[PDB]
Amino acid sequence: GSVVGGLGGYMLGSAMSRPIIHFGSDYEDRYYRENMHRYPNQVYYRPCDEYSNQNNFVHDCVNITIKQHTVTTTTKGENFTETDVKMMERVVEQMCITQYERCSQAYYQRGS
Repeated sequence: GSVVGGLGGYMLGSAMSRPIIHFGSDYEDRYYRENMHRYPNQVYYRPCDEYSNQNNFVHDCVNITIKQHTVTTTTKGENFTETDVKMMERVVEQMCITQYERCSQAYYQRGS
């Protein structure tokens, strides 16, 4: 059959629930609270064997998972805004940091 080449590489994490980001703006509160009802549940990353910083990791990670849902909604005709992208970046980043932490757990558990 066979179409598409892949994005590049990466893995898909196990899920976690939304990190429940407050922005200290009630506009941004009653936006996020309702928008999170469609947000990412997982994220895309490497094993612990492919550690190359946290900052650049998390930001390229953000791109992938955002681009992914973006591409997966553009077909339907969806149109996000600046605030929408910036709002998900906050979450997808939070979730990415958290999964790099949950990677480091394995490095704690390999060691008796």
